[PDB]
Amino acid sequence: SERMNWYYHVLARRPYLVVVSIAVYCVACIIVALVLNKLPDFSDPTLGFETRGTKIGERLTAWYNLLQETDHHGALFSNPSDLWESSPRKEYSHFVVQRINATDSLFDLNGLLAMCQLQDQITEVPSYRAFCEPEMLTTECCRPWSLPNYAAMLANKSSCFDLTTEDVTSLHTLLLGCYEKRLNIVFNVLNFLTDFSFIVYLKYAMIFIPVAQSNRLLPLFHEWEDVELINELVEVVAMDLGLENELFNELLLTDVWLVSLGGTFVMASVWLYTGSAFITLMSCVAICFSLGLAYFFYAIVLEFEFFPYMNLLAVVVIIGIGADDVFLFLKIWHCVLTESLENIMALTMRHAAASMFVTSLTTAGAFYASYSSSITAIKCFGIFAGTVVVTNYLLMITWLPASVSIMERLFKKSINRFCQMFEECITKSIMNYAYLWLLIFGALGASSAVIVFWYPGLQLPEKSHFQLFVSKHPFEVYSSLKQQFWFEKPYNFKMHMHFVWGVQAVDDGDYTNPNSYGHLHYDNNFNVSSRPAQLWILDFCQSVRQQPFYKELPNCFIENLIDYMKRRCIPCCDAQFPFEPHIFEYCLPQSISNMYDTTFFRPGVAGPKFAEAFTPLLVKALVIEFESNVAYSTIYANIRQFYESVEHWFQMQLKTAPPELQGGWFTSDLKFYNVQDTLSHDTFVAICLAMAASLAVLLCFTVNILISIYAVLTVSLSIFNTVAVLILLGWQLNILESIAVSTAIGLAVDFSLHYGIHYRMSPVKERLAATQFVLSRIIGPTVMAATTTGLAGGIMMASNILPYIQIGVFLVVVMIVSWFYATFFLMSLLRVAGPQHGFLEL
Ligand SMILES: CC(C)CCC[C@@H](C)[C@H]1CC[C@H]2[C@@H]3CC=C4C[C@@H](OC(=O)CCC(=O)O)CC[C@]4(C)[C@H]3CC[C@]12C
Ligand SMILES: CC(C)CCC[C@@H](C)[C@H]1CC[C@H]2[C@@H]3CC=C4C[C@@H](OC(=O)CCC(=O)O)CC[C@]4(C)[C@H]3CC[C@]12C
Ligand SMILES: CC(C)CCC[C@@H](C)[C@H]1CC[C@H]2[C@@H]3CC=C4C[C@@H](OC(=O)CCC(=O)O)CC[C@]4(C)[C@H]3CC[C@]12C
Ligand SMILES: CC(C)CCC[C@@H](C)[C@H]1CC[C@H]2[C@@H]3CC=C4C[C@@H](OC(=O)CCC(=O)O)CC[C@]4(C)[C@H]3CC[C@]12C
Ligand SMILES: CC(C)CCC[C@@H](C)[C@H]1CC[C@H]2[C@@H]3CC=C4C[C@@H](OC(=O)CCC(=O)O)CC[C@]4(C)[C@H]3CC[C@]12C
Ligand SMILES: CC(C)CCC[C@@H](C)[C@H]1CC[C@H]2[C@@H]3CC=C4C[C@@H](OC(=O)CCC(=O)O)CC[C@]4(C)[C@H]3CC[C@]12C
Ligand SMILES: CC(C)CCC[C@@H](C)[C@H]1CC[C@H]2[C@@H]3CC=C4C[C@@H](OC(=O)CCC(=O)O)CC[C@]4(C)[C@H]3CC[C@]12C
Ligand SMILES: CC(C)CCC[C@@H](C)[C@H]1CC[C@H]2[C@@H]3CC=C4C[C@@H](OC(=O)CCC(=O)O)CC[C@]4(C)[C@H]3CC[C@]12C
Ligand SMILES: CC(C)CCC[C@@H](C)[C@H]1CC[C@H]2[C@@H]3CC=C4C[C@@H](OC(=O)CCC(=O)O)CC[C@]4(C)[C@H]3CC[C@]12C
Ligand SMILES: *[C@@H]1O[C@H](CO)[C@@H](O[C@@H]2O[C@H](CO)[C@@H](O)[C@H](O)[C@H]2NC(C)=O)[C@H](O)[C@H]1NC(C)=O
Ligand SMILES: *[C@@H]1O[C@H](CO)[C@@H](O)[C@H](O)[C@H]1NC(C)=O
Repeated sequence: SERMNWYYHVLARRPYLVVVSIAVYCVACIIVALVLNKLPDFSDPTLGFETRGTKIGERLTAWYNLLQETDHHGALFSNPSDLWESSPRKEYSHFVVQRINATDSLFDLNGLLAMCQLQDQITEVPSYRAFCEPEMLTTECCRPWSLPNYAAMLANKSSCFDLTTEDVTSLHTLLLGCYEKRLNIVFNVLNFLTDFSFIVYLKYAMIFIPVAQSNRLLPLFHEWEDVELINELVEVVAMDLGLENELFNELLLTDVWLVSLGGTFVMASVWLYTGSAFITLMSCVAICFSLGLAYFFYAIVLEFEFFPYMNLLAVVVIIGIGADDVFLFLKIWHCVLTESLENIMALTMRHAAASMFVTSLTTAGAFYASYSSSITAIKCFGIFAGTVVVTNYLLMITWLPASVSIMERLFKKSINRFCQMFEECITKSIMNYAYLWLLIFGALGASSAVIVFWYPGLQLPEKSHFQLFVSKHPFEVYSSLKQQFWFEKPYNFKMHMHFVWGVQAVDDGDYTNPNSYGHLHYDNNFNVSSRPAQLWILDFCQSVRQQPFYKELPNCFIENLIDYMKRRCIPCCDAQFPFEPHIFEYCLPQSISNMYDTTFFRPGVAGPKFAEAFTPLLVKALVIEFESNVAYSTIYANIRQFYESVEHWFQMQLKTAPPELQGGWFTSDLKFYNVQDTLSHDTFVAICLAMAASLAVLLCFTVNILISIYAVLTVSLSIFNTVAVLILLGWQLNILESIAVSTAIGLAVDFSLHYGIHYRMSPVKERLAATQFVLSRIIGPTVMAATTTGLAGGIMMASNILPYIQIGVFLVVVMIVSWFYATFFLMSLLRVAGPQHGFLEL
């Protein structure tokens, strides 16, 4: 312990040196990272929710690169000839309206005058005059066509002068007369405006303005948010615009300013606890420098080219965690002052470094275990947050004690009395009433296990939408109110299976960014023209005709080629189905040419693919399409059954094939299903890794076995109760939720670690004295840490984005649950049956 004495002497005797050096280095790294790496573009929020590296992901990447290589460039070419030498539509912007006093049908006069007022309110907005999409060049901003407008249109007069009880009732008699006289397009248009349940009492109406859906009309959206259109009787409840991602970005960038408020509150907490402004200032600086160093190591050093939006969530975490190691430090420091600076620094560092290290290690280990996932955004988030935590810990060790020593170089009643009363009440409660808390929190643990595991588990998302905004946001309300209207159904597109042979199922790209798919490799053992290959391809088609999932051209080209052979002469003419391979390769491109030269020209993925090696071409690949009876569903079990069945049958069929064609693989629109499977598997893996990290850290630092078991129990019950609370709040499995379930461990184990470490650290080995010592020393820092984290999240609750709200719920829930379990369940366990006299000590 001689070298560490020198480090403590440096921190105590020359702190300005460490401060200046850290500041210079971190500011330089920030300068480099922000100047050299161009800034993150969140133009598309659903970027990196794909599972690169898996079987399905490999196949999908290969299939994508194939289409990327079909026609625009590359030796491949589908056709060898290319190788040789007014009424509305959905794209307009539309508002969905409902009536909210009487709450009767919208249709009658009062609703129509309300919609007149709505239209006059919308069109009075200034920017609308620029976006109006004027037509006819008559110096007119064209009017929005809706219910009252059409009611006036059937009449000769204009709108808002309806005289409805004779006029609107005539419009009613018109609609009841006809169903699907067709004056201009009134019936068809108006039956597309209103909902299914119009035949009387349309639950919802819709207003169409002459404005295309674009990314440009965001100030229009904000101007409409100013005047909320709720005037007396009607409510604009779902305004669809092609504006989800732009508003998502803008709201992220505003809600980080809102994160600044939680940062301010955490700084206020540090000021109240410590009693100086210098330490809170330098802790803010430490949080910022940790973020900067992490962004530098992420972008510049590690060359991670993709920065998700989820990485910003790490900021919301670290403002909670970064100040925590402050509260633990100065406490011990003040204790050492009660019982020059070099010795004090040595003692408080020997007492605090274990706990600080342990907390940051558990959090960073969970975050880095998130890198085990196949999804890319999870990998990026894991690496970023782990780097942020590790930077925060190094910043703690170096920059915090120097700031402490500088504070002492620089150098309340109600606060002390309140903290004393709080400590006294908590201590007396735990010591007197222990079995009560043990029973209560064990019951809650069992209930939460039943909730999280058996019946209402973390069910997968089945109507995904990759939701972004709050449920009571118009862009998200509209997605629920789509199906009620007519022009939202295309009936359903059946799924179409592809079988590909020429190319390998490999992803030779960087799995971290979604814009490096790599280069496809062609299988060189691939020979279609062989006679056994012809026989097997024919039997394959005719076998697909047998199987149940089949549903009924370019696909199964071999049939069209046999037809091209069947035609009598007057080379390719007057042949049979089994014929010579050079005749095959010479006549097949001619068959495709004559089939495309037909005026049908069915453009599809199906067919063979040729390359230059008339000149003799060679087939590098083919894809065989078949329409399947299964419809495109979002749920997991249907596509699981479909994919498993078809893959099993195909892999059984391939064994019949020669070794030439034994390189084929299956594909469909299996992106979301692949995500769904990998998400559960990777969540389990990340939970296992983080749990192992926490268990190891426990066994090393709180060397006793019983304390480790009690801590594992407390953490497991805390995570159970948290996940259960989230489920009852309406949480389903998703990327953020898998992340949060993996990181709840490393967030929650901190409190248990503090208590177990200080319990081992007690001089008196009796459980009673050890518990008193533990509580008296460490009750305050845990409280202020949990408070800072929960407060940082609970301000994010006041946001319109779902990620930030979800983090608010998660941080608040985890911190409160973990504190109440570790403080009452674990300490009661130690008070009643804790280890004394070194029982079960390593
Ligand atoms: C930049 C990041 C990696 C954080 C680490 C900070 C280092 C740059 C600090 C930590 C220990 C510091 C050293 C601790 C003490 C000394 C002894 C000192 O020697 C003297 O005796 C001059 C003063 C005198 O004699 O009064 C020269 C600087 C040096 C090596 C300091 C140089 C800078 C060091 C390596
Ligand atoms: C330590 C924690 C609190 C993270 C805070 C990081 C800040 C340095 C970032 C967060 C949001 C950023 C702002 C988000 C967007 C803009 C608009 C930008 O001007 C533009 O018109 C182009 C960008 C756009 O319009 O999206 C000028 C800087 C500014 C205010 C950025 C300034 C720096 C801010 C405050
Ligand atoms: C001050 C210390 C704690 C450093 C903290 C890092 C932040 C200053 C960085 C991290 C990610 C950066 C963002 C990643 C990039 C964007 C998008 C950009 O908006 C645009 O759409 C313009 C670019 C384009 O459209 O081409 C506005 C800045 C912003 C939010 C950057 C603002 C500053 C952020 C929050
Ligand atoms: C430094 C502190 C925070 C402790 C944590 C160390 C991490 C850097 C370790 C812990 C678990 C390690 C992971 C455990 C296993 C895997 C899977 C591996 O991918 C594979 O698919 C091949 C191995 C397999 O069969 O799983 C990639 C590395 C990775 C994530 C390891 C990367 C580094 C991790 C995140
Ligand atoms: C939220 C649920 C899961 C339990 C945790 C909430 C605590 C703030 C409560 C629970 C029981 C409360 C205790 C129940 C009764 C008393 C006796 C009381 O004794 C007195 O000296 C004055 C009043 C009296 O008891 O006569 C001191 C506070 C205390 C231990 C209370 C302190 C705060 C406790 C630990
Ligand atoms: C072991 C089991 C019984 C877990 C017990 C934990 C309780 C403290 C949780 C379980 C369900 C939670 C409730 C679930 C949902 C809500 C609604 C919430 O108000 C809202 O309007 C927002 C809800 C949303 O939008 O999802 C107020 C809190 C409350 C009652 C929560 C309060 C705390 C409750 C009772
Ligand atoms: C202490 C030992 C004896 C274990 C006791 C376990 C009970 C506390 C479990 C068993 C059946 C459970 C219930 C089974 C299922 C439901 C439905 C559930 O309703 C919902 O719709 C919430 C889901 C959502 O909104 O996402 C509310 C919880 C509840 C009654 C569970 C509450 C807790 C119960 C009573
Ligand atoms: C004891 C420690 C762990 C702190 C946790 C206390 C919670 C009960 C507090 C913390 C912040 C509070 C939140 C801060 C502000 C808001 C916004 C409020 O709704 C608004 O949108 C009004 C503000 C706006 O204009 O956006 C709903 C309650 C809520 C989430 C509060 C609910 C309760 C929260 C989560
Ligand atoms: C170990 C035992 C004592 C568990 C107790 C934990 C509570 C402090 C947690 C459980 C559920 C939490 C609540 C879950 C969510 C809500 C709703 C939130 O307001 C919202 O509108 C969010 C809903 C949305 O925007 O979608 C205000 C905070 C609150 C009551 C949270 C406050 C703190 C609660 C009551
Ligand atoms: C696929 O395999 C067949 C036989 O295994 C190859 O056919 C022969 O080689 C040349 C090709 O022009 C010709 O002599 C005959 O067509 C075949 N040889 C015989 C019958 O002895 C065929 O070339 C292979 N495909 C490719 C693209 O090379
Ligand atoms: C105007 O009124 C006449 C007489 O009822 C009717 O035939 C005509 O269709 C009306 N005009 C419009 C645009 O509906």
